[PDB]
Amino acid sequence: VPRGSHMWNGDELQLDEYLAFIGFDGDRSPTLETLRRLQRGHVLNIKWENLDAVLHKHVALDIPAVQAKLLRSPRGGYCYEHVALFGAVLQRLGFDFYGIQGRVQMGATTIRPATHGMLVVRLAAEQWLCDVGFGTSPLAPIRLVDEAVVADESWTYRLRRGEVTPGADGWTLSEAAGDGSEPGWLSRHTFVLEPQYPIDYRAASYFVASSPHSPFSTRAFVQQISPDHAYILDHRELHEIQPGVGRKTRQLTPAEVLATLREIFGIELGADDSTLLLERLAEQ
Repeated sequence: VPRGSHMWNGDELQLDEYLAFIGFDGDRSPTLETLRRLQRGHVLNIKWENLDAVLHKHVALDIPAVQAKLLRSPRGGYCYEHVALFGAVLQRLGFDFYGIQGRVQMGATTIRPATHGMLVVRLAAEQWLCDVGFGTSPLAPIRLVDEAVVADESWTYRLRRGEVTPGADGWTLSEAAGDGSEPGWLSRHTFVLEPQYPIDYRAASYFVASSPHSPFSTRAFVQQISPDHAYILDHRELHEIQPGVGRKTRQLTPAEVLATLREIFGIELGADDSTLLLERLAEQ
């Protein structure tokens, strides 16, 4: 009997270990209530950072390397590491799903490349967007509809279908303006439902991890989201966000960055990577 493709490498995942890490318990049946608990736990516990790209211009996307780094060391990953792991979980639990790519705009009108991986789940007559690896990610799957305002704890999102790019049919996911303190919306990304696979993510990750035209290749970007709070380290600038109110920012010294990475984000590098990171931080 010919061997299957094993597309998302579900079988290589340490299923019980992953679920314990994300604080998942109970019914594992491939349903919406399970998906809701999976996404909330993943977004809250899997750490988000790009330090492998900043230090080595390379990120391993294979399931054994990803689950060992994300679940067994004080480390995080960026979108493609998160989607590899979540994709593997969705596959093991028997969900009907597919991968997609989004263009991260953050308000810009100039079209950006499609370098943000996400997953879409099919449940009965509906489709659910699982944007699990954005850093300040939605804490719950989002019902794919042509237009909606969605509350996600203290965060607010807007989903709107349209001609996102010329001749395309897609959606824009927006975040409430001024970290939720103002009326209006800030576009986050645009996406189309064209199916994408782990091979596309490897080709996209190669550009994201090493290209000088990729912002995540040279400078530290670390993120964490909670129901009523968020933190973003933008190189040496620490952003502390209070959804519905706004944010404050403070510059950290190279030593304070290592301290903040451990105390706030639970991230600690090896002796040599710590030394190399301080060099990237003290640069220019």
